[PDB]
Amino acid sequence: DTSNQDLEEKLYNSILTGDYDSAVRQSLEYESQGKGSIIQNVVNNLIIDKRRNTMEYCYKLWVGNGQEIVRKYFPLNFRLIMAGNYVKIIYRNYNLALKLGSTTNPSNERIAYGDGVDKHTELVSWKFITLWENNRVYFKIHNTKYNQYLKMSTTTCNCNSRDRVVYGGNSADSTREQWFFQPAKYENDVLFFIYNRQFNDALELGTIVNASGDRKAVGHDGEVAGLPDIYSWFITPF
Repeated sequence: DTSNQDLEEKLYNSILTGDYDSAVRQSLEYESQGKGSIIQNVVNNLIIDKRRNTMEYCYKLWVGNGQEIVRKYFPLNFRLIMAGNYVKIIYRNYNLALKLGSTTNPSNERIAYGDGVDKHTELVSWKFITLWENNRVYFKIHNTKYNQYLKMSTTTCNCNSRDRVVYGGNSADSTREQWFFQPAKYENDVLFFIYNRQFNDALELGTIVNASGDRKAVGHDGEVAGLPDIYSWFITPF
């Protein structure tokens, strides 16, 4: 009886309010009834609205018998993220792939960069590991070559004068070693803003550091969601 439009509204509301168990139940029911278009429409609208809760919805489907729904109705990159596939993480603005540098500091940590050239070797391979906590999905961003996790400094102050350099470290148990994503649609692509769980700073590429055109990776100070052309990332298969 209830129209597909009204069910879309109910589903969107569930997701926005963080009632993921209702969202998953609804989604399974709609797909079983051949009304999967409801899910497609909600995913489209969530992304147009740049809702971070899209990630949670995807995750909860992924672990809640909804893997086929994820495959069918979300862009490919969502499955790459939830399935833990090897990926490249490429900055939209400069088209540079994320890597870690070759030297370690006394804390045994590497500095993160966008590579000026490389889009192919193991140097730019990553995978994501999910963590569900506080009714939210977070990501540990794991570097294949060096077996380290993307992070911000775990020794710096929790204050406005913090170190904003992005590093790689051996573990990912701290909120500073964890990240959350916000999707956005720009031109034909679904891209992601990637934010540090503890600091809320968006992952950004700053100034050029060498002749090959590498750029430093840093945490941005301020809102970025209006500018996916400047501050978002592509996630593509490695």
